[PDB]
Amino acid sequence: PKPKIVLVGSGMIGGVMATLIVQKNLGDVVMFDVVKNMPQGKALDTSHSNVMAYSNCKVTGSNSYDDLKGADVVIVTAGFTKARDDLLPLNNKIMIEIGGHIKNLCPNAFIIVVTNPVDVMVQLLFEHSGVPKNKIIGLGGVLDTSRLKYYISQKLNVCPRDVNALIVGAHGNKMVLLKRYITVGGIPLQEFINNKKITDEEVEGIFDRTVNTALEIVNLLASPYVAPAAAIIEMAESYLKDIKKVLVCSTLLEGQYGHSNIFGGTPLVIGGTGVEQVIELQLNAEEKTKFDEAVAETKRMKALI
Amino acid sequence: PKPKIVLVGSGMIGGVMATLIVQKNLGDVVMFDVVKNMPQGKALDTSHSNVMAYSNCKVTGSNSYDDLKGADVVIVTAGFTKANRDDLLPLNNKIMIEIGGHIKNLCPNAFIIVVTNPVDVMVQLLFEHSGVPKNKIIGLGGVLDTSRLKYYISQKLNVCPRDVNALIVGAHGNKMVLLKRYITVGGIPLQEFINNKKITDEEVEGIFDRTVNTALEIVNLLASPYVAPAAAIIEMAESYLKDIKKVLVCSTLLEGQYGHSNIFGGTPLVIGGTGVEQVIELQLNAEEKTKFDEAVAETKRMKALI
Amino acid sequence: PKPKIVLVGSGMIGGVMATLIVQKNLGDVVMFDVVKNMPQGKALDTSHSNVMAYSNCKVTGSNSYDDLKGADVVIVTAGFTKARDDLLPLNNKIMIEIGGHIKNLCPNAFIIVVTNPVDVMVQLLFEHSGVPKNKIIGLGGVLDTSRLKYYISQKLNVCPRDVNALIVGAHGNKMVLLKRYITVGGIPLQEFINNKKITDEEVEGIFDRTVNTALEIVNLLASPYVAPAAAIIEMAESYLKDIKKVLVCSTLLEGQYGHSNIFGGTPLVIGGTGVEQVIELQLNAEEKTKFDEAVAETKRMKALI
Amino acid sequence: PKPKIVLVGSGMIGGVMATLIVQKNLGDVVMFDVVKNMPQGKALDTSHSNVMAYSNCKVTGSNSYDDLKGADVVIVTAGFTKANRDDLLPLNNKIMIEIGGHIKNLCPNAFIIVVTNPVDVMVQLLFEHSGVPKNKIIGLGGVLDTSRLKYYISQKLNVCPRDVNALIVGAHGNKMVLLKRYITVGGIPLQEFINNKKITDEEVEGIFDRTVNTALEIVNLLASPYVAPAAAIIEMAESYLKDIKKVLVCSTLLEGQYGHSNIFGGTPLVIGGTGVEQVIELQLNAEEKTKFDEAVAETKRMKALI
Repeated sequence: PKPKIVLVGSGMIGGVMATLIVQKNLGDVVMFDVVKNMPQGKALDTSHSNVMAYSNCKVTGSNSYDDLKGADVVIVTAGFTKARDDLLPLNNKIMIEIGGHIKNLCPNAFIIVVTNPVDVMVQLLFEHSGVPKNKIIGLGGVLDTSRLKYYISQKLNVCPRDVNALIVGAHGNKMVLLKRYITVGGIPLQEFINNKKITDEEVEGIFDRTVNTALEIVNLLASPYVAPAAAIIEMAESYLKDIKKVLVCSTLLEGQYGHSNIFGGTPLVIGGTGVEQVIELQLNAEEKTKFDEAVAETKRMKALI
Repeated sequence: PKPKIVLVGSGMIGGVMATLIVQKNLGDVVMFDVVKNMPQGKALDTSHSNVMAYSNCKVTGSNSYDDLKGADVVIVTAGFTKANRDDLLPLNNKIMIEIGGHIKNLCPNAFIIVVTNPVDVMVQLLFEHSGVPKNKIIGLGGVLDTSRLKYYISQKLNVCPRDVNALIVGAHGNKMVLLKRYITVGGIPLQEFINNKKITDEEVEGIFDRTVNTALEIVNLLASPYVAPAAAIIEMAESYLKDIKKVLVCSTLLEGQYGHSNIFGGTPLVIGGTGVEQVIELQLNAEEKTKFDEAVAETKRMKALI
Repeated sequence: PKPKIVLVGSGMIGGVMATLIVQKNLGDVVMFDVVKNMPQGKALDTSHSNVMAYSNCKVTGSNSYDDLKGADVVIVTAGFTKARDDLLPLNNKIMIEIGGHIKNLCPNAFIIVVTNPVDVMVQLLFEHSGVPKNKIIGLGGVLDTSRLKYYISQKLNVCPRDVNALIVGAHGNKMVLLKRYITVGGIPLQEFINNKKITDEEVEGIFDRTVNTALEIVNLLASPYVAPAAAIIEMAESYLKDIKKVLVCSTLLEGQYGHSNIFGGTPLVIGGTGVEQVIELQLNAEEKTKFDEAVAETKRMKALI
Repeated sequence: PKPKIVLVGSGMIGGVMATLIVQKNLGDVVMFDVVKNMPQGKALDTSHSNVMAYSNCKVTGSNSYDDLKGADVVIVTAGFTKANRDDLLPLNNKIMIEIGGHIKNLCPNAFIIVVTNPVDVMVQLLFEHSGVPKNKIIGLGGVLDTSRLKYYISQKLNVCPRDVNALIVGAHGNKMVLLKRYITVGGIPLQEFINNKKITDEEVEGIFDRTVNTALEIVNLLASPYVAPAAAIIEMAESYLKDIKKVLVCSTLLEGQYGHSNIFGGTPLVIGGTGVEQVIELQLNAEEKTKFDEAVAETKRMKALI
């Protein structure tokens, strides 16, 4: 009746994901983790917030992969984040495990992968779970551009959502920031540079800040989880309510940008049947070079698993 | 304590405005009209929906301009729409004189959104008679017109309507300037979708003509536009009341931009807590600038007849 | 993929329903009516508001019952209101027409009837459409109590939703106002009478005002449309999102209150499967007497079809 | 223009508060704490979610009480919770003295919500050291406790959680008074469901114990709860900021009600635009009044140890 959202991974990102799912009355939630009491503690705390939010979403915790049965959405945040390339064979097992279960219990689910490096991890779980091309994507562009959009909006004093920006190729240090594609209220950013309301140095500074936003926060003695979770929930909500939002995520490339069996970030339309369109940007030569470097680094790491 | 929103005019647009204000819990509403029972009936009906909406907005009706007192937002839909069409301008001019007098006396610090058509003339008349500052009065135009264009495009490309961005400037009405160069989908230039054969240039020009004529398409179907107009006003009004600083295309006073002065015209603005916080001049090429000159010129033709 | 809501009747109530559906992104909308072009105009207007609402709901007009095909929710407001007892055989024939199509095109939909007298009509459409008891209900209690709730909240200066009240029996002049069941923020109304924050005379004034609110508004304007539409959408949203709200609605009585083979207003739970509970209030003898008068008047009108 | 909400304490509860404030576009957020850099990191993370939430709240971190300046809402979660628990009361008292000192100089006009436990003591201490009016400072308690009771009842009866109404008064903590007589489901007295055998009194008392112990149940599986407390505080704060006049059970100054004076205790109140607009004295029976008196007595015990 009501959709079943399984969070495979109940860390700080899953915590905020469960909170936002209840806030929006989006579906019943299973908080899975391999740690033994944490998800049931979080699920109990979170269940109570149904009262304050006027919702009726069940939130239960679990340590059994069997609770994936009948999942409509699976969100995978589980995986190692230290004790750097060294983690890839480890996270490669976790994807083999999860994919095995996905294949048996919820072969028909919509999968969002978050585990980093996401463009590698989403492909491994693609192959081991056997779900179709248009039912599995990785978080990346929505998060990266949310930072880029926000930093520009603060310089120009406009509402953050009114800045549009495109970040493609791959999530991470090789992300492709497409300066040509930035608009403010639908207006090309270059018009604001011409108007001296923002300088090219400031734009390149903001690009560097964007690329390093995860590390900026970690140095402040915290970690990014609120913005990633809201980004994940935006993609999941576009699926569950058939909104067909144009969102940049990591999807299977079958020729686009000149690359053919790797995952990369590109604008997509997320609708009720899943990925409904893959939109190939008409990049010029400089950008295709930076895109090719982004894909190349995805294949560097993929050859090491 | 809670903001006071006065709808000067309680027709179908004002009705949906009050309904949406209750849904969004935006503030107390006075539904004004010169007709004797219509606003009081609508307000009673609408007040009850606070229960379903989990809100606490008071909604009362009035036939007295004295209820403008202490208004924080004033929305003016009052005016004649028929009894060849320029003939209405002296009539609606006199209505703006009256409303402006009361605004000046009762809520001189209000934020004014004018809707009465032709809006680019009407918003200036009420600007002049009410004496409110330049940055506290605007006219509906771009949000409504572009909402149609965005929607018609979004359905052709099977994407979410809000993901289409478009600017329509100059004036609300037949001379609206449709800036094909500025249309994006998911932040992507529309021309890439034409290049990809996802939509043709002929289809885009059909959509432009459909947009320019959308009010008449609906009137011919034996209905009239009010839902989309009301939603557009509440978006503009919500950006002011909650200080969102949205970039919205509206009719504002031009003091040089595009080469025009002492006239109102549609251009992107930032609506924040202090009113209009920026007036954004698009860098139009020569042909777009020519069509903009025609829209303003048509606003000045009509303004000379009041 | 996305739910299909067919508004059978595109008058002033259907107008606000389509608006609120787009506002809440609840589903695609068909505005049906027998007046010919008017619904296509209203839907066109309404469709554009998707942009302001950040939703994606298709909104089309229709003059063909064939668009009931695959409807997930059908909301019936259509029917004669002039040109009294004499309208009942006419509106019966309309329910026969609608029921015939519901039976052939969307037999598995959730039906909400509004056409008055609702407790008669929802029974007639129940029998001609053949839908289960629990997939069809009539508007009444949610709308009537909203008036009672609002007026109490304004005297006590509290948030209208924080007043709770039950109005049962039938929609219309014989509605049963259960003074014993009124709470404010969960507190019995009697405690506010004792505190002299409201008097029994004022409560009884509010009772008459509630009973006469439809006719009060008709005299200033027309029949009410904003609040009925928000009430129908509250009931319809409870179905579509499996919220399991306790709402007072007109349902088939199979013994409760001592009545059978008739529809009457009583608290029920609306969830993903439709009516999930019918809650029989433990009324005292005097309330049970006033309930009998409401159903009795429902059957007198039903004998005149 | 836009409200300024200062979170004095940026732990796990404040984290969800900043998240929920951006989700609801309620105002700009200052995440204060004495632990250093950590709040600026959390604020940076949280700021970005403005994009997904369609809102415009500034979210910054701070380690300086000078950022209380111009606060419209102050929410106090800071305080010692470890390193018997009577031993923490003079410590957490001196923190209230510090916060109160700054409140008096920088934001004497704010609406204060105190959470530091034991809340009914701390909210009184902060009341006296800041000098804010009685109706501009309250403590978290009832909204949170009843959320558990409501949720569990609704899960046995299979109804929407919000449709259960219940009052829990006296004090936040182990002496909380669970008023079974006041429990309704969709406005129907709970007893009707017991009579109908849809839930037994025996199951109800299990739910009562579970509610009293929910904090400890979660602490053993995890830590102190943070999602529901933050949603509860934000419900109270939104009711203030949007003038909803919701009836919420919170800790307020008692000036005679229930037979008690110069003490704070949990009771239903109305939170509106001016703060506390009503204090509702439940007409408790003798045994309920006995349990209420015990809650205040335990608050007075701990207050005598500062």
